[PDB]
Amino acid sequence: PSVSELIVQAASSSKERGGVSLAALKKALAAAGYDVEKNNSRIKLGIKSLVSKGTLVQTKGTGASGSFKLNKKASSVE
DNA sequence: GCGCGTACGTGCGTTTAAGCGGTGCTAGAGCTGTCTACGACCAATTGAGCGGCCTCGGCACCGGATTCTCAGGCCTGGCTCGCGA
Repeated sequence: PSVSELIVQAASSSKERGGVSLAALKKALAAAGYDVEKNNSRIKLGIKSLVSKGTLVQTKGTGASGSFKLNKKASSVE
């Protein structure tokens, strides 16, 4: 499972009203068997790529350190 | 600046021993007298140490290598990014 796929799965899995933060996504990936320490840069890059592609809409914070949600709209505007 | 989680504040019923009081004791602080050992004072003597002079080598310095560390470029290895089936 690619980093972005696990990120999307965890984000759709969590039911936070305000979104899933960097710490929350790290905890989810760590619970998913992912090394959150050795691959931190990759997690951040995947998050940024998902934000840029419009897959994840950032709700709080700026950059990688904020919180993000699934965009249920861009999934059908391909 | 943000997120987490755990460790500290707040309150309540239970227990526990501090504090007050009283009493009794007797150990030791405190004062007093005797006198004896001990240190101040003072003269005489001499040798210990202070001052100057001399030397010579421990060390400061410089030249010269030898090994160490910091830094960095290049290669190998795997994992990711991405597009289609």
